[PDB]
Amino acid sequence: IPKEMLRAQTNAILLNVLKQGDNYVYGIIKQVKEASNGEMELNEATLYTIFKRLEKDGIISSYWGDESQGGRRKYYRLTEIGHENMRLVSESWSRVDKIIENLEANKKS
Amino acid sequence: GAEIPKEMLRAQTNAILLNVLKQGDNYVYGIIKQVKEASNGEMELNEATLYTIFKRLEKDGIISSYWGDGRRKYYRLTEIGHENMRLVSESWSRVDKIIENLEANKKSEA
Ligand SMILES: [Cu+2]
Repeated sequence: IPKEMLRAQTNAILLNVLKQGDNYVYGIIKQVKEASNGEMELNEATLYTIFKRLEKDGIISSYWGDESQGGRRKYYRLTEIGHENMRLVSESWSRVDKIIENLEANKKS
Repeated sequence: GAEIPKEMLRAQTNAILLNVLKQGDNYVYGIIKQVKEASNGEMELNEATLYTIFKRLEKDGIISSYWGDGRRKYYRLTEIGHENMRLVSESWSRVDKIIENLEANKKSEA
């Protein structure tokens, strides 16, 4: 596997996590670890790079709030633009799946 | 804005092209025609773009090329290419279950 497909898959995952509601970097990593039965351990540095780009693109926004130990935490939200990006990304992967399915079928024929 | 980033599209193009070669050795004009048909005309691949992609995949040992029986130049997935496609498809299925599990845990919390 090359960086690009892993990175593409991570991006798809992060958008689907943020779709569910506001979140923070360490909480996202925890949830993805749990949803992967412990196998996918995303690195916070990867999220920082991704979230920087998405914030610039207008796909996510952020705000500050409290956290439990008494400090301050940056929270992230999928914007309206970001919800459309999420839909297009999901649509695009489904179109790619269909192209390959059709390739395999036109072959058998 | 909201449109699909070019990095993700490049990943989708590579995935399509490697699946075309997994299905059988092929030449550039034939790959373009088959992808055009399989996408019902919505994906017309550019020959120069394929050469960029094929140059890197050959450098990485994922594909190779050879002459057919004007001879056409055929491209083939290498033995390493076939393995890397097995790995790629495995993660694809795993990512989909992870998203399903995230969705499923979301519904439970509600
Ligand atoms: Cu998916």
